[PDB]
This record gives sequence, structure tokens and C-alpha cells, in this order.
Amino acid sequence: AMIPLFKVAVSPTALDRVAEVFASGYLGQGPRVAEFESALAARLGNPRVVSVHSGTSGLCLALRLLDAPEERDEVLSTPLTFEATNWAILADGRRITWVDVDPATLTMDLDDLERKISPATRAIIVVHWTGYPVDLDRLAGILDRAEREHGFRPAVIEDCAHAWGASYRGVPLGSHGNMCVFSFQALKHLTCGDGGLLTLPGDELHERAMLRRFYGIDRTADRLRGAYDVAEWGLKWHMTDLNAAIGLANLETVDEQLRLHRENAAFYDKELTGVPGLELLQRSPDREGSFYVYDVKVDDRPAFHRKMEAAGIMAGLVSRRNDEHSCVAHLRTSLPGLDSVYDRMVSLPVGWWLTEQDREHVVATIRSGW
Amino acid sequence: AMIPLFKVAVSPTALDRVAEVFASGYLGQGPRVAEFESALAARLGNPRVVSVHSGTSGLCLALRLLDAPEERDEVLSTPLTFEATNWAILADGRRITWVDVDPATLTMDLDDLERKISPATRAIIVVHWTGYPVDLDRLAGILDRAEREHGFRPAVIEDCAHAWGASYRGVPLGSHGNMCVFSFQALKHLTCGDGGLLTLPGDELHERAMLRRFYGIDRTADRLRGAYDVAEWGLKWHMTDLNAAIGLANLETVDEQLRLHRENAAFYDKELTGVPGLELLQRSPDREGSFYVYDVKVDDRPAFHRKMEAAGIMAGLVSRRNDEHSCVAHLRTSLPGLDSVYDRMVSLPVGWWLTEQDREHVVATIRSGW
Repeated sequence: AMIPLFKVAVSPTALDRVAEVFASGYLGQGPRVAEFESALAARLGNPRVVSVHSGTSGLCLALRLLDAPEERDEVLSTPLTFEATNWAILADGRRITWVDVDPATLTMDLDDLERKISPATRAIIVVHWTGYPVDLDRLAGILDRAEREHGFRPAVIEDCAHAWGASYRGVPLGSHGNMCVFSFQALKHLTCGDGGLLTLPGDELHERAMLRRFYGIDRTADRLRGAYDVAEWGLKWHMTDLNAAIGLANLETVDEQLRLHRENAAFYDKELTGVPGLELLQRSPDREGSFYVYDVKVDDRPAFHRKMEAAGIMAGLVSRRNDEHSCVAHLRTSLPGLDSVYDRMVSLPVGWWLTEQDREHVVATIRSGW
Repeated sequence: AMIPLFKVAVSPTALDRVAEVFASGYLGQGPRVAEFESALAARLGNPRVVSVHSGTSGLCLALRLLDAPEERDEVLSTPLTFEATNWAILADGRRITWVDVDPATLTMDLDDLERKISPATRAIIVVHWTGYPVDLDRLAGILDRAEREHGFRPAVIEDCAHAWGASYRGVPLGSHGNMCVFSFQALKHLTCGDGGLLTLPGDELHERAMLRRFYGIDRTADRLRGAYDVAEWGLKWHMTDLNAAIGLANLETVDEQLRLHRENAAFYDKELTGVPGLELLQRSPDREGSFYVYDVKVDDRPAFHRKMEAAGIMAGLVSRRNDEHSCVAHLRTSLPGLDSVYDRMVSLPVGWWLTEQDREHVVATIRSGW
């Protein structure tokens, strides 16, 4: 019985909701999308939420919403993320400038970020990697100083794909003044099969997002009579009712599943300290992460991997560090923080599908040495 | 109740197929996608088919696959199409050069096309508008001459969104040597809810398409150990099993529905002759269209619209001509062919949902004058 690192959480009520969509004969973007958006807005405490096709499409739309001259061609991003984060930048026609990783958190090194903001910086994408939030107040201070130095304030987009339900300093992600993109892909906490959510900090961005997620076409307009105008183009970035229905079905139990992710993480916190050759990540008590996976850093990782495999525990990387891909060989730079942890890091199963017996087995296996 | 211009065709067997996907617990791109691709390949007679998220994503992927220098920044396209065709060009970072419309067919004016091919021409997107195929052999000859003149041969991408099941000179669309993009959006002939198909004329393009439709990530690789390399980036352009299951269910009856589209069109051809103020489009016998809608051209169209509305018949435009949108005001050009028909054209319901009584009602209403 292999314990997986990721698992789909699809409610046995999803079929009932999909049946409703098929029976209605309306499969497009309609009342279920509206219902799902309303439900998400209430949970988030941000009314400005825009459902989208995927987290990836949400990131593409967020970048498209930026108003800055083309000469501002740089987007700052870390390579320790899923490729979507960074390929969205390339698809937006911009150049990636890599920011290092803080070895203590495995999220963006904000000292390195501050050093790399330049007059060419149009945006910064920050990833709440594996569900652990970035220090958003510190980030805001960095931007305050950058604005005072350069005369403009680079936009921040928060990639929240791993961080449904997370909060920082008593405020849910989505409400810290930056655009945020959540993912409802099959393996994420809340799934629509595929889907995402772009949240906006203000009305102008909200209104532009609603338009540009469907070609810039106002869907309330009389399209049969050509009585609409596309002010700004967009693509097919919206969510439809088929996927909103699945999301609605999965909302019922996502909180309990999050609670289990967090309970399991707390168990590992307690039981994996004092293991020679294993280092835990120290998480700050001023925020609440979502633990998409549970990261540790180990000595002799090849032996650790063999140990996990033999014990039927799936353990490893979420992705290859993106700066190593040959498609971006021309963008390589020195990232010593990431270098110092990349051969040590390993993600462990921590999700709702872990029985007490499962999580005990993970801990017992690790404690028997490798 | 009103006779609609478009209607969703979703089989009562779709729920059974979706239940299968949910029961498998695998919602990603997997065995149903493979099954659907195999079925489509057999129908098309082209083994090189790549399922994608939507027709729009198929067009975006096709444009990314092009090999041409940045100074070839021009894509030739007509504005008489759905906005996706042209917004894909803008999202690709290119410049649209509008091509006029042949008033006799409402598809691209190929004389105007040949005049507008230039040293900057990167590609040509041709749209089989409302289901009627473009003269692809003539197009190939134009490109032969362009290649002689410039040394490069601009690529053609065929937008087949309206033309599932269409053929030209005895050969199914998808097999004329150009990349083709089909749409399986809800209102299209064959629907997956959302989905599309990119077909390729050669193996190299096929292999690149299969990689780039999912971030450039080889899905057979060991991602847990970071044992993969992205040679060329992509986005989340693929189709997943939820939508492939719906497409599989809808394959059963799409042929009969197509037969009805064609039968209804033939009925209109026969019964709408000699109507004062109404001009039919003359279609060539060397090809077989799919009649997404049935186009005519009328005098005093505002009165014609009021007549249709009062009779409970939905009639009008599929889209506003795209060159009128303010987002492309800088690209306006004189298109006298399109100008000569744009205030006259009207699309009529012609699909499988038309009863004999419905189509007789359409004909009787039109023949009674306006």
C-alpha cells in the first residue's frame, strides 16, 4: 500500500452536481460559476474574485492586467516552483530574473529580491511554496523603498496554488493588497478538476479581469447584434459551470481536509525533531500554512529515498528547479541559497488521506535510520 | 419558445462516462484522452492529433510551434471570425494584417491574401467560416509563389472550429498539409464541454506539440526525482480525462447531427430561392461544409431582424467583425469586400434541433416578407 505524496479529493457529491449541469443544458460560464464565486468570496472576505480556467490561466491574466511600458521587461521570480509560475512570464513576453531561495523557509529570499529590483522590474511573482506564506509585510516594505528609489512600485502577484485556506498575520491570503492566484487543479486542496481563482485588490482590476478572462467580451452584451466592443483583448481564461459544479461539491469538506493536513504537519513537527541527518523547516507562528506537502532537509538523500521507496512512501520533489531547464539556459545566474538546499530537500506525504497508521509508519521508518 | 441559432449537443451517455472518470480517481490527462485521440485519429485519417483545452489553446499552441524570425511579425487573418482567432495572434506577440472577405462566400478573399503577403509575413490563419471550407489548393499555390519570391514559405493554420466533419476535394479537413485546429466548445458540433484538437502535417511538429501542450514536460518522466528537461516552454494547453470522457460520449451521434445540419441547409437552398431582398450564398460542389449556421444576405436587415424576433427565430451575427474593436483601432484597413456585405449578412438556425415544423416556419416567415 503506497502512501502517495498527492491525492485527488473529489466528493461523492460531485456526480450529482455535474448531473445538474448536464440536465440544465448549459455547460458554459453561467449560474454555477456565479454560485461558486459567491461562496469563495464569502470564505475569502474579498468580494473581488474572478474564476478562471486554471491557476496557470490566472497567472497569465494577472500579468496581462499590468500597465507598465514594454521597456519594463523584467519579472522577478524564484525557480523553486512549479513550471507554470515561470512559463507564464515567458508567455507574457517578459524576461525572468531569478531570485534566490531562503534555505530556512524554501520560499523567495527577500534580501535577494530587494537587491535585484531594478528600473526594468515590471512585476514580482511570489510563491507561497508548499503552502507556507511569504512574509508579505516585509515584501510591502521592500516595495515602499523601491518606489521611493525608482519612482514606481512593481506589481506583486501571489501564486497561491499550494495555499488554499492559508493566512498571514490574521488575514486570509487574497486580502493583503496584491493580486492572488489560487489553483483548483485535481491535486490541490480544493479541486474543480481544473480551475483557479484570481483575486483583485481594487475595482478597476476586478472589472478588467472579468472582461479579459473571456476575450474582453462583455457577456451581458447583445452579441447577436454585434453590440459590444473589446477594449482590451483576452483569451479563453474563464471557468465554466461544469468545473464550478465540481468545486461547489468539494467545498463541503475542504475545511476538514485542511485541518487534517495541519494536524499531520503538527504530528511530524513533534515526532521528527531530534533525528540525526534530518532538519525541519522552522515556520513562523504569525501565519498559518496549508501544507500541500511537508518538507524536510536530509543528509544522504539517496539513501533516504531508497528507504522511503522500500517502505512504500512516496517522497521527493514537486518539480525540478526551473532554472536548470534548457529552454532558459540563457537566464542562468548564481543562486547559492537554493544550491545549499536543493540536494537535501525532500517532500513528504502530509495530506488528509494519511491514516494515523500511515503517518506513524512514515515517522517510524524515518526514525529507524537510512 | 424561440428557435435558437446555437444549441448544446450533450449525450445522455455523458454522465455515465463522467462517472467512470470520477470512480477511477484520475481526473488528469490519462487513458480517456488517449482513447479520444485514437478515435478522432481514425475518423480524421490523420494519426498526428493532439487534444487541447480549447480551440483557442490549439491556436495559441500552433502559433508557438512556428519557426520564423521576430522580424517576420505579421500574421494575415480576416476579421470575419470569432475573436479567438485574432486574439490568439495578439497574445502570441504578433501584428495582425487584415485580409478582406469574398462577398460570394464570406470566407477570406484569396486575391487580397496574395496581394498582402510581404517580407514580414509570418503565417496565415484561414477560417472555414460557418463550416464552409476555404479553397485550400488555391491557397497552396499562392504559397508556392510566395516561397519562390521570398525563400520562406509562410505557415498556414486552419481554424476549423465551425467545420467538424467537413471535407475539401475528397479529403477530410486535417489532411491537406496544414496545421488544423478543431473546437469542441459546448455549442460546436462535437463537444467535450470545452476542448479542441490540433492536427499536425508532420512528425516533428507532432512531437513538439505533445510536449508543449503541457509546459514542455514529458509526462512519462520521473518528475519526483526532477529527471526531466523542458527544451521549449508551454502552458496548460492540454485536455484532461473529464472532458475527453464527454467527447467520447458525444462521438456516438455527431454524424447523425451533421447529417441533419446538411439536410436543413439543403432545404433552405431549395426553399429560399426567388425571395425579394434575400441573396443566398453559392457553395462549390467540390467540398462538403458543416453548416454551423446558415448564412444569407438581406436588404433592410433591421426590418428583417424585427421579423425574425417576432416569429421567435434567433437570427444575427456570430460575432462583431473583429477589426472594429477598439483594442485593434491601430490596425484598421480598408476592406471594401467585407463592407459590401457586413450590413446585409444574417445567420439562420440550421442545426439538428430543428424539427421539420421549425424549418418550415423559418422559410414561411422569410417568404412572407419584411
